[PDB]
Amino acid sequence: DPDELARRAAQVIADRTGIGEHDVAVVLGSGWLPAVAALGSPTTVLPQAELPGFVPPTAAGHAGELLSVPIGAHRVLVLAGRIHAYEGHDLRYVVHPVRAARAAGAQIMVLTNAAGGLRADLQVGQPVLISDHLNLTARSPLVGGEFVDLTDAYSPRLRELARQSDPQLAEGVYAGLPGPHYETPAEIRMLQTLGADLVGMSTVHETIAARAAGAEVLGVSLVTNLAAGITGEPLSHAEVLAAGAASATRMGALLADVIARF
Amino acid sequence: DPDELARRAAQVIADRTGIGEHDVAVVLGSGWLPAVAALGSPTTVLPQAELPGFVPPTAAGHAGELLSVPIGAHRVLVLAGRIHAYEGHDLRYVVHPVRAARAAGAQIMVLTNAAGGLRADLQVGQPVLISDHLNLTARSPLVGGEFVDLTDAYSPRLRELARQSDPQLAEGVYAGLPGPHYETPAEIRMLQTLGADLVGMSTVHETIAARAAGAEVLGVSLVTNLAAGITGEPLSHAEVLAAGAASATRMGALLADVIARF
Amino acid sequence: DPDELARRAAQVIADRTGIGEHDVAVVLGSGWLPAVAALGSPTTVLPQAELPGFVPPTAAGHAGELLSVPIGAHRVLVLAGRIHAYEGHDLRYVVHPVRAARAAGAQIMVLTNAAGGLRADLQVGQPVLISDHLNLTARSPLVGGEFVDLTDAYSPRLRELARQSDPQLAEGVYAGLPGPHYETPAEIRMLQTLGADLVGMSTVHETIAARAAGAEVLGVSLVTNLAAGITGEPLSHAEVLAAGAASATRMGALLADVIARF
Ligand SMILES: COc1ccc(/C=C/P(=O)(O)O)c(Sc2c[nH]c3c(=O)[nH]cnc23)c1
Ligand SMILES: COc1ccc(/C=C/P(=O)(O)O)c(Sc2c[nH]c3c(=O)[nH]cnc23)c1
Ligand SMILES: COc1ccc(/C=C/P(=O)(O)O)c(Sc2c[nH]c3c(=O)[nH]cnc23)c1
Ligand SMILES: [Cl-]
Ligand SMILES: [Cl-]
Ligand SMILES: [Cl-]
Ligand SMILES: [Cl-]
Ligand SMILES: [Cl-]
Ligand SMILES: [Cl-]
Ligand SMILES: [Cl-]
Ligand SMILES: [Cl-]
Ligand SMILES: [Cl-]
Ligand code: NA
Ligand code: NA
Ligand code: NA
Repeated sequence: DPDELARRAAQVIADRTGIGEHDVAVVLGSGWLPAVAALGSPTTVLPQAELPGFVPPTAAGHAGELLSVPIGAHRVLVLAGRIHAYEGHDLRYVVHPVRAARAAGAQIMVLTNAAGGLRADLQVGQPVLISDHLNLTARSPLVGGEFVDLTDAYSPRLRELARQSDPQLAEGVYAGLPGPHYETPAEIRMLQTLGADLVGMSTVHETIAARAAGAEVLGVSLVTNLAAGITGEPLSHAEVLAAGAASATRMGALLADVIARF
Repeated sequence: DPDELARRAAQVIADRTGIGEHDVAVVLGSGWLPAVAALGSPTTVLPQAELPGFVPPTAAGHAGELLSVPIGAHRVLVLAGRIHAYEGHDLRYVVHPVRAARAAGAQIMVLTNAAGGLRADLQVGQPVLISDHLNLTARSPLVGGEFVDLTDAYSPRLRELARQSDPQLAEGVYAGLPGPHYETPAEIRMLQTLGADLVGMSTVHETIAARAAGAEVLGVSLVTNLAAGITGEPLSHAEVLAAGAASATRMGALLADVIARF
Repeated sequence: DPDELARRAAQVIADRTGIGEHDVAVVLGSGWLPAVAALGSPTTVLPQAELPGFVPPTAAGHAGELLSVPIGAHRVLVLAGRIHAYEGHDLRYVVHPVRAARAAGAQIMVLTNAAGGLRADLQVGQPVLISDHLNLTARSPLVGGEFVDLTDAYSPRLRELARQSDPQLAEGVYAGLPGPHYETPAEIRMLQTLGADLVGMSTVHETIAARAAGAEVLGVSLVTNLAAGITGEPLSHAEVLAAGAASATRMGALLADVIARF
C-alpha cells in the first residue's frame, strides 16, 4: 500500500534523524545536486537505498541520499537525487519520496529541475519559477478514485515569496515529457504551440502527488540549454551538469533564502 | 482470448436474463448512474463481479451492475458502472463490456460520460452529443493487426435521432485523457488549441472497440463543470456527483426517448 | 541486456551469412514488403524467429525475414517485416533489429514506412522523405540514463543523396502514433496543428535507437491514403497493401539507387 510504505519510511526517517517532524521537503535532481553545498549543512545523511520504498530492487547502485538540513527555523528533508520515470519503473518510486516527506510532516515541497528553454527571453543558468505545467506523459501517479484539483498547483503564495528573494525571477509553463531522449526541433515547435516555456523530464507527477497529499508546491527550473532547434546546435547531457556546477552557489543560496521565508 | 471471454460472458447473460439477444447496450458511469431510475425498470440485475471477464481479481468490491431493461421494443443491456483506465488495469477490462454486449447481440452502443466544458456556450447540467473524439491516452484497446476506420465513429444517423428527441442538443469534440487528476489551466488552454469542446476520463477506447466489433455508437456527455481555469474556482469530484443527481430525471428520460427511436 | 542480445544476434548473422560486416540496414514494413523483389537478390534469407532477440515468445508465426543483399558495393541487412509497438510487447523488440544491425556493422539505417498524408500537396503512391518526426507515443526505447540529441536525426546528407536519385522528392514531418486504429478526423485536424505532414504507426523508436547507437538514418514514407477527414471516405488497411503492391517496382528501384550512393 503506498500510504503504508510512506508511513513506514517516515518512521525510519524520524528514528534515524532524531527529528519527529520535517516541515519542508526539497527534491534535487540533475542540474541541482551541486547546490546542496550552498543550501546548508546536513545533520543526517542517509542513503535512499536504506529507506523503505525508495529504490527499486532492480538497481540500488545509482540512487542518491536523503538529507536532514536546518534551513532558517525549518527542518528540511532534502532528496539529493531522483529515480526518474525514464528508468522504467512504476511511478510509485517517482512519487514515494513526496509521500514519505508528507508523512514526515512536510507542508511544502520545493521541486527543482533542469529544463530546456523554449521562450524568447531565456538564458543558460537562469532560474525560472514554474507557474503551471503540461503533463505530456499520458500517466498519473494517482491510482483508482483519487481526485485532485490542479488549479494553483504551483502555489501563487510561494511564488510571491520567491520573488521577494529575487524580484526579477521569470515564471513560465513547464512541459513534463517521459525522456530520456531530447526532443526533435519539430517536437519543440509543437511544444511552443501547446504553450510550454520550459521542457524537462521530471516534476509533473511529484506535483500531482504533492497536491493530492495536501502539500503546497514551489517549482523551480534551471535553464540548462535553449531547446532543440533554437540555436541549431546539438544538445548534450554534459550541458545539464556544466550548468548545474556553474550555478551551484547562486542556486543553493536562492533556495536557502526562499525557504527561510516559509 | 478477448473474443472467447466475450462469448462466454454473453452466454451467461443469455442464461441468467432468459433473453437470447439484447439489441442495444448503454454504458453509465459517474454522472449518469442516477439516471437508471428514469431510464426503465430492470427485469434482471446482475453484479458485474459474477460475470466472466468483467472485474479484475485485484478488487471486486467497487464494481457495479449489469441490467437487462426493456426500452421501447428493445432489450437493452445497461452497464451501471465502469472500470476506468485510471484504476490501472489492462484495457481489456475497459472494453470487455462492449465486446460482451456485442456478442449478446448489441448493434448500437450508447456511451455516456461526465465532462468538463471547454467551449464558450456550455452550462453545468447540459447534455452534449459527441460528434468526434481526441484519444489523448497514447493507448489503444486493439492489440495486434486489428485495423478500424474511425470516420463517423459517432454515428451521424444516431445523432440525428437524438436531435429528434431534443432539437437544441449541442454537439462537440470529446478529449479522452487518462485521469484521474483534473487538468491544469495550462492543459485546458492546450486542449482548446487541439480542438476539444469537452474533457473527460473514459469513452474513447469503448468507442474504438465498438467500431472494431461492427456496432454503431452514440456518445453523450453531461457537462458537470466548466474546465480548469475558466471560472478560476477549484474543481471537485463532488460536482460530478451533484450534477448527476440533479440531472437524473431529465437524463434518464432523454436516453429512453432516444433509444425507443432505434 | 539489450547490448548483449544485439551482439549475440550479430554473431549469428555473421556466421549464417558468411559476411563479417554489413554496412547498411533497411527496415521494410507494411507498404514496402513488395519492394524487396526490385531492391536486389538476397544471398541469405533467415527467418527472424531463428535469430536471438527478434521475436517475442508470445507469437512466432507472423514474423518475417532477415535478408543479406548486395546493393552496389554494400552488404545490406534487410528486415523484411517489423514487430510493431501495437502488438503490445516491450519496445526492445521494436528496436532490437536496429541494435543488432548496428552490432553487425551498419553505419546507415534506411527506415521505410506507410503513412497517411496530411499535407495539401500529397498523392497516393508518392514517396516522401522524412525531414523530422513527432513522437506521439509517450514512450522511448532508451531506458535509464541514455541521452541522445535528435537534431538532424534524419541525416540532411542522406536526404541530399536521395534527392540526387529523384530531385522532385518531397520531404515532411512524420507523426508516429501507437495505432493500430486509424485516427479520427478531429485527431487529424489536431495533428495538422502540431505540424505533422505524414501520420503512421512505426519508425520513431527505431530512429531514436539508431541515433543513440551512432548510426545515420534515412526515413522514407509511402503515402497510402490521405488522412482521415480529408476526402470524407473511410480508410482501410487494404489501401496500404494495394499501394505497396502498385508502387513495388518504383520503390525498390529507388531504394537500390539511393543506397548505391552511400
Ligand atoms: C538530457 O538529459 C537529461 C536528463 C535528465 C534531465 C532532468 C533531470 P531533473 O533535474 O528534472 O531531475 C534532463 S532535463 C532537460 C534539460 N534540457 C532539456 C531539454 O532540452 N529537453 C528535455 N529535457 C531537458 C535532461
Ligand atoms: C474528477 O473526477 C472524475 C472522475 C471520473 C470521471 C468520469 C467518469 P465517466 O462518466 O466517464 O465514467 C470524471 S469526468 C470529468 C468531469 N469533469 C472533468 C474535468 O474537468 N476534467 C476531466 N474529467 C472530467 C471526473
Ligand atoms: C491501417 O493499418 C496500418 C497498419 C500498419 C501501418 C504501418 C506499417 P509500417 O510500414 O510503418 O511498418 C500503417 S501506416 C498508415 C498508413 N495510413 C495511415 C493513416 O492514415 N493513419 C495512421 N497510420 C497509417 C497502417
Ligand atoms: Cl537525479
Ligand atoms: Cl547535477
Ligand atoms: Cl543553448
Ligand atoms: Cl462508474
Ligand atoms: Cl454517478
Ligand atoms: Cl463550473
Ligand atoms: Cl510489417
Ligand atoms: Cl506490404
Ligand atoms: Cl485517399
Ligand atoms: Na521522484
Ligand atoms: Na468500460
Ligand atoms: Na522494428
